[PDB]
Amino acid sequence: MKAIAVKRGEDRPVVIEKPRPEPESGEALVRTLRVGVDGTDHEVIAGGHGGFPEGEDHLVLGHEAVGVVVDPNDTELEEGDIVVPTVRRPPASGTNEYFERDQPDMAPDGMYFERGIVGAHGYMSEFFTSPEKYLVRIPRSQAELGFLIEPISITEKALEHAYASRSAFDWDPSSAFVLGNGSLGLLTLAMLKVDDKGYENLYCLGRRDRPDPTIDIIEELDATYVDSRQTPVEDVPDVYEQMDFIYEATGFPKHAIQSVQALAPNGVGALLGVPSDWAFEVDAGAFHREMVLHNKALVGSVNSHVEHFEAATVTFTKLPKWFLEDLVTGVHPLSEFEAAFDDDDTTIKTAIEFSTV
Amino acid sequence: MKAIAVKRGEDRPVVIEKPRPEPESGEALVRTLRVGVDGTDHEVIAGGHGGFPEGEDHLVLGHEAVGVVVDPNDTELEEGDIVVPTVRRPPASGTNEYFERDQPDMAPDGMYFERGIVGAHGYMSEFFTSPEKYLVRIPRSQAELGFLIEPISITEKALEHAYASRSAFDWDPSSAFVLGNGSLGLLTLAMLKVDDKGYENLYCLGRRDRPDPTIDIIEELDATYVDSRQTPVEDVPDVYEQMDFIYEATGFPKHAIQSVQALAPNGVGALLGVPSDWAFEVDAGAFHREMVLHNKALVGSVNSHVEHFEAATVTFTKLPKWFLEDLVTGVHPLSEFEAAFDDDDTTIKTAIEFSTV
Ligand SMILES: NC(=O)c1ccc[n+]([C@@H]2O[C@H](COP(=O)([O-])OP(=O)(O)OC[C@H]3O[C@@H](n4cnc5c(N)ncnc54)[C@H](OP(=O)(O)O)[C@@H]3O)[C@@H](O)[C@H]2O)c1
Ligand SMILES: NC(=O)c1ccc[n+]([C@@H]2O[C@H](COP(=O)([O-])OP(=O)(O)OC[C@H]3O[C@@H](n4cnc5c(N)ncnc54)[C@H](OP(=O)(O)O)[C@@H]3O)[C@@H](O)[C@H]2O)c1
Ligand SMILES: OC[C@H]1O[C@@H](O)[C@H](O)[C@@H](O)[C@@H]1O
Ligand SMILES: OC[C@H]1O[C@@H](O)[C@H](O)[C@@H](O)[C@@H]1O
Ligand SMILES: [Zn+2]
Ligand SMILES: [Zn+2]
Repeated sequence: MKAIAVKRGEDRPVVIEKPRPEPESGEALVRTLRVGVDGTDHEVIAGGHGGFPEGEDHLVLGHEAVGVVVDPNDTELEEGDIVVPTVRRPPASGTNEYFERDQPDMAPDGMYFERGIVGAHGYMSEFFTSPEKYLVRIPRSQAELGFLIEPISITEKALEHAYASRSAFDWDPSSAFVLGNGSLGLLTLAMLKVDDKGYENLYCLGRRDRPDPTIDIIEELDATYVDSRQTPVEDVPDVYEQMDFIYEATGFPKHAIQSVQALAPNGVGALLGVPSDWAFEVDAGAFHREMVLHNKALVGSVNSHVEHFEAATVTFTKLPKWFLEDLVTGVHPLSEFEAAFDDDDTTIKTAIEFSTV
Repeated sequence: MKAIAVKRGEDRPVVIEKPRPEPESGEALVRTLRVGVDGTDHEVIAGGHGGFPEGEDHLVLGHEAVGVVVDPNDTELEEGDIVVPTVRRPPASGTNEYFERDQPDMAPDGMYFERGIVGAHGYMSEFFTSPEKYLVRIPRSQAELGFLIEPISITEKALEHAYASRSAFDWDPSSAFVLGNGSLGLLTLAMLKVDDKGYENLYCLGRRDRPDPTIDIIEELDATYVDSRQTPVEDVPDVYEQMDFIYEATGFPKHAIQSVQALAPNGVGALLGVPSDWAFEVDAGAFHREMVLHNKALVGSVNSHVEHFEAATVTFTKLPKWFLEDLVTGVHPLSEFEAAFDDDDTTIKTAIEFSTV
């Protein structure tokens, strides 16, 4: 079968050939339909995040996948089921308490692999296998955009933890601010529009000149576009308003620290970005004082698990159809796979199509 | 009646004379027994925190109080009830949603007064009044050390919020690290020893040379004393271990930021300190990366309310008797009130006695 991989020392994705895998007991064989590309994938290709499997000269890319079950083997899945795989798997040493208690998304560094990212091959191959417990059935009509279930699930987890942090008092937020206008930030903005908490005012930070299709999406959702070159995060309360909820999806470490100044009293910031190294002079006193005197919280979140994927299938149905059309700028057949890895301003969410249902 | 106050421009507490107050409808008259002194009081005297009541030349000090009801007026309290007052009261403008929903501890800057601290006279007077809703009845046998109920309640709130932040997954901590060896830090250390979460290893940060009575208390509780001059917070995981729970009670802003490096994966830091201004160069990337990739949280907390005071009466009963004896280094009659404001290394928790039951 064909697969899309990065090779050691090499800089770009290439096609390689590999044998079709065979499922072990408890595993199904899945034929890949479509696999998305996100900012983490680009960082993996560049060497900034993740790592190769032990003793392999390559890493098959891709972690946002949807496929169709072609051999259920000895599992309770059925032929033709549409499934989305979870990303984390036990490391070489074997299972541990995080996997045993069904919370691998909470496992620390060195106690997991992530398929397509660290220590294990991803899903950009014509076929893959996985244990049934890590395959989430989704409605058949979500198959075409089913690679979106994974990134939606990321936000489902982050919101669960951020909201838990505010559960000891009566918190009623009215404003939310998403930092970043990438595919995660834009998806999250749309999710916040339909969130049960009832946000009245939505804002999204970016650094683009008009005309720009990410700006168009933000404004079409009735949110306010904030240009960080004009209005830095710490200045936002003066120009706009204090934000009850902040979701950081830039990977820029200054935003992690400055978010505390933009937060309203009793607010929470959720941090999702995978950051680069960075040092600067911070007013630590201002950070400290705001956290304490105004009962603020900062919560970091990574990965997600089955319950979050399930929740994502419900959230998907609530998202506007125009939005899903505008977000996905290109779905490319395997013959033109290279195009999926373009990263210009007019490219938002891309995917590669391996096959159709 | 006599009261202990700081005067505008003046630098030390002095005795002043004031009329005995008369309770309005819904208020009781309370005869003060004992009033504690903490680090926040010292900061109030020095001008670093809080502020005077509008149009007054002085501020009566004291926020940690216990008293006996001498006139229940038209309330459901009884003559001779032992009560501890809460600290926050509505501002000049009147009630707001935080007071109406019974969560004044969540009110932001400018939407509350704190008695003895900001905008309203405290409890270091022979008598005071308060609304019944802000008077918490405590067991009569806790009267002598009843000024401890307030600081215990601070920690009851902080733990409620810190633990809420970890409630979306199965969190089982084994190690806790208290930053600071003041009266709040030491009380919190003892509370963590008896906490239901079942901490196995306790640690406390200070910067004292032996012999020192705070070090003795830490070790007598079977905790490990960590000298910040030898082992800074960020280095603690290398020398000792990563900490599941951190409680910051130093008011030093470097600790607010560096705590993230000492936290174990999935851990939380609670921030309580009232900080001074401070700026330094931080590895923001390291802060950001640890928060996200290891699902960490930071929660700030201030003040407390009735439910936390109630909980404190239960926690009080569980604290070792030797500990309460060693913590309270001096209870001073009003005739020697000045001694309560000494701040040498051998002075831990002090109080002033106005009367006895
Ligand atoms: N925690 C998790 O489980 C998890 C899951 C998925 C993704 N992630 C991470 O989350 C982040 C977002 O993912 P993504 O796929 O949306 O990545 P992305 O496509 O790279 O989006 C990041 C966006 O942030 C913008 N940005 C960067 N610095 C900015 C600044 N200073 N001011 C305003 N905007 C700025 C960028 O704008 P420009 O294009 O103009 O530079 C870019 O569009 C990445 O760090 C990714 O690795 C984490
Ligand atoms: N959030 C709230 O609702 C609330 C409630 C009560 C108190 N507070 C605040 O919480 C803090 C603690 O209260 P407290 O009454 O215990 O105050 P405290 O008596 O001043 O205790 C602070 C302790 O921290 C130690 N410390 C300062 N810097 C240190 C460092 N770099 N390394 C190691 N130890 C250091 C000090 O040691 P040394 O004596 O050796 O200098 C001191 O013993 C204060 O900031 C206070 O204002 C807040
Ligand atoms: O590698 C950190 C994170 O990167 C994201 O793009 C993936 O969606 C997550 O599953 C993963 O945990
Ligand atoms: O002023 C901030 C805090 O200082 C503390 O000492 C008091 O115990 C709290 O009631 C108060 O909210
Ligand atoms: Zn991703
Ligand atoms: Zn206090």
